[PDB]
Amino acid sequence: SGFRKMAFPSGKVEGCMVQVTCGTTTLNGLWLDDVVYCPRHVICEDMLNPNYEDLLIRKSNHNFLVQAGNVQLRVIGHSMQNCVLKLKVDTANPKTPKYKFVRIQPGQTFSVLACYNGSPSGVYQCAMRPNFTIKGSFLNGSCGSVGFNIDYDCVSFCYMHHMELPTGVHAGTDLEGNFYGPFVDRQTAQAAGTDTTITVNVLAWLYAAVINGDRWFLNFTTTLNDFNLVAMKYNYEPLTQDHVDILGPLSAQTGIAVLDMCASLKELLQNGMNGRTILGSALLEDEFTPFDVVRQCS
Amino acid sequence: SGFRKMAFPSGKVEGCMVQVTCGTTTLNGLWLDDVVYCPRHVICEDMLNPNYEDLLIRKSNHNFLVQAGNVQLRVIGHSMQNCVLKLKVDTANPKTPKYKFVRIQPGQTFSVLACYNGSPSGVYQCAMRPNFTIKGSFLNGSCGSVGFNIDYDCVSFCYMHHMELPTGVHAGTDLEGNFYGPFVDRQTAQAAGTDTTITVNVLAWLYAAVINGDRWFLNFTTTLNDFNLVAMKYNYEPLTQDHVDILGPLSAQTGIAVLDMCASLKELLQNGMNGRTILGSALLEDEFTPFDVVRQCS
Ligand SMILES: Cc1scnc1COc1cc(Cl)cc(-c2cc(-c3c[nH]c(=O)[nH]c3=O)cn(-c3cccnc3)c2=O)c1
Ligand SMILES: Cc1scnc1COc1cc(Cl)cc(-c2cc(-c3c[nH]c(=O)[nH]c3=O)cn(-c3cccnc3)c2=O)c1
Repeated sequence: SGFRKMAFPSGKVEGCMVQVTCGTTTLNGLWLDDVVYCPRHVICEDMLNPNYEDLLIRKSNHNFLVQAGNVQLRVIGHSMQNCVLKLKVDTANPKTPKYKFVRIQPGQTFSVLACYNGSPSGVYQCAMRPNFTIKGSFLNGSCGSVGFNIDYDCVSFCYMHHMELPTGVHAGTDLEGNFYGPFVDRQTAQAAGTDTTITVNVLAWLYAAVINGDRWFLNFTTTLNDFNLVAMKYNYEPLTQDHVDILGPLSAQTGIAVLDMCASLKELLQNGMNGRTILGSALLEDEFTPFDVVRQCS
Repeated sequence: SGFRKMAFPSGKVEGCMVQVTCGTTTLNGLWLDDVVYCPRHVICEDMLNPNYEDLLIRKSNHNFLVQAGNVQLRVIGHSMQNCVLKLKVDTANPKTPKYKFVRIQPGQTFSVLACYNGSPSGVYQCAMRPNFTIKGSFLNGSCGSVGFNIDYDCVSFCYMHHMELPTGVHAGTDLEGNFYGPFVDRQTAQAAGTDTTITVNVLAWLYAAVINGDRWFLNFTTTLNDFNLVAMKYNYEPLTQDHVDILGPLSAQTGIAVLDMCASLKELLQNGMNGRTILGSALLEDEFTPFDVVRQCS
């Protein structure tokens, strides 16, 4: 019983964080096999309008200092892929877990291991927003921290932190260096664009609430089309038959039809929560996927 | 920028979780040096009214099966301390971190590594409630999961999970086996007693909100005594000069006097939040200590 924002155990990722220093810039890197991955702005004052190609040409292998705890790595190769720097080192990380690199979809969640100077300081869960930002918790020095999921023994790396926008939300790349969203690694104004609420995740959280005994919001039914009208009015993502199918296991376990749950959600959107709480929250929570609910309620 | 419920990196504790089996009961244990710690109800059907002394007498060392991943440990000793069982094994955990056993005070926070069958499944932060329960996230099989803090390289173990009460909140012990609160390890009705809100933690979170740009709730001043009148009316812990002194660093960094912040809090208690949010929450959050705020805002 109980429902919490739960991160994955971070041990397997803790073993791969290192510090990367270039000139006087220092940030975090990810050491997997014999490759270290970090944001290419480690090579930047220059960040206002950088020519990354030109700046990397002034660099040689020995200009990159890589420290794994108290262990110094020997950099024997370096290349740029999209917005990540890849540093070939002479040693394979003995702590390399089984892993993959994944580009997650908006709405999916992942655990963030926040790191400074190559040392982990905290773990927390968050979601890729529909507008490809994340609402993280990061201070200067946190660049190169990574987000991940764990399936059995395999770590799926999906996020490397690059930037805090002036609005205070965060932007980064997948581990091949492609930004999520329209962002570029330059210190210049950048619009994120309208965000929306992750509808399928809010429904999954209503199912979690029912599983936990919070039932007051159950009431009617609706149509996929009728609901999507109300979704649009309150800046919720449109619900698709694909989303309905993903909620099937929770619908089967609770006995509540998905469109019945949509009808509950519609009444909460149209009438507010009335000072009451659901799973300890006075707002509709959208950062639990259907998988997160099943994991934590299974 | 940003503020999140952040757990400690769990790696150092992941290395100490094992599975403990007795008869057909299986739960989690904590392997530190050559000792494994687990809830004594592993030796219990019997849980309605157990004579733990009598039940442990029927047991011998070889009745306790201890599995560390795929490694079997040899149990060479066993004893009961308060409500924990201590199993002497033949091998010292090579992964034992530097550690201590601590009994935390109500209001303090810790990270919980939720585990099943000796395998970690998730990490999250929570607080010891004033009434010595915790509002965790635990399913059957989670007993023996532990809560901890980390200071530099030292793990301070403060909590081992034993019980879910019928109200759905959770009860457990320190690592010497003394329950927090009035609870006993028996499946019989048990009152937790009135809880209250952790006042000093709510203030610390208001300072975090100011540090992050959420300033709308700043307004007046008050007296320690006047505020405590309002604290009592809304079931908040009384504020002491000790609490004021602990908030000093945040008061100094923000330039906001503690009693000025108390006056803001008083107006939020007396008028509600008016549909607005603070750090993304529509309720006053009390599970961040002043230390948690400084760590995450430093
Ligand atoms: C988009 C707009 S518009 C006006 N301004 C911006 C922000 O523009 C950028 C662009 C780039 Cl390319 C990088 C950065 C950035 C760099 C570092 C950094 C630099 N050096 C270093 O040694 N270590 C580091 O960590 C840290 N953080 C940072 C701070 C707080 C939270 N999260 C990240 C950053 O945002 C910002
Ligand atoms: C106080 C009152 S009044 C009416 N009822 C209660 C609850 O009474 C107790 C007493 C004791 Cl001594 C123990 C328990 C308990 C045991 C186990 C358990 C048992 N076996 C095993 O092999 N593995 C396990 O995990 C698990 N969970 C549990 C479940 C969900 C979340 N968290 C914990 C438990 O609560 C309950």
